[PDB]
Amino acid sequence: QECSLQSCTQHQPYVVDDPCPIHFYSKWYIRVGARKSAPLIELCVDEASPIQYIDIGNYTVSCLPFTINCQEPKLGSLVVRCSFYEDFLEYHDVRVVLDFI
Amino acid sequence: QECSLQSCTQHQPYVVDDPCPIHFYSKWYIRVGARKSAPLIELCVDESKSPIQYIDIGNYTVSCLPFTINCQEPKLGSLVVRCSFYEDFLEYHDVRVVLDFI
Ligand code: NA
Repeated sequence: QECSLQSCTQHQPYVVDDPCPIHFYSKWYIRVGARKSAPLIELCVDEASPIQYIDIGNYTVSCLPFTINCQEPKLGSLVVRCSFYEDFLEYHDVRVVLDFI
Repeated sequence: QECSLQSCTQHQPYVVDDPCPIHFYSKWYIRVGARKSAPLIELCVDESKSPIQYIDIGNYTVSCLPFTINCQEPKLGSLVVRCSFYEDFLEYHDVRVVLDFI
């Protein structure tokens, strides 16, 4: 149950500081409604993992590095999943929250 | 200790776990728009005349003893607790409280 508080300028691009340990693999998600029993929507799916989610709005500026238009997401919470192994069977989640300058 | 992630059932009262260290005094605030340069609105202070005044239409603050909220993110801004060792709150650190919903 870790939290990552970061600061950026509202409505401007912000390269999100990845709070996963170094050399961990990370996947970025929206947790719908910030409800833990709700779906985790994966962001920045290149193709195909199985479902690609595209955003109507401008939340995502870039997927490399993961860069957002500095704002709190309304659909749910911004969560990063950290895993040492590529299969992601053992992992930990960190929620990312913004203070605005 | 800058962020405190907590879990509750949405739209039901939640006694907020105070994340200040033990023996510290705590005051609860909304930071308007979560903007560091914006006003801090103190909760559980309800004493008057002023051109801008803040009301709680949805009973976001359920109780001030213990500090208990309607389990929700306040739209006006972020929930912040100011922790101070001294009663004068001259030396302090703020902790933002964030909710995951059950
Ligand atoms: Na929320």
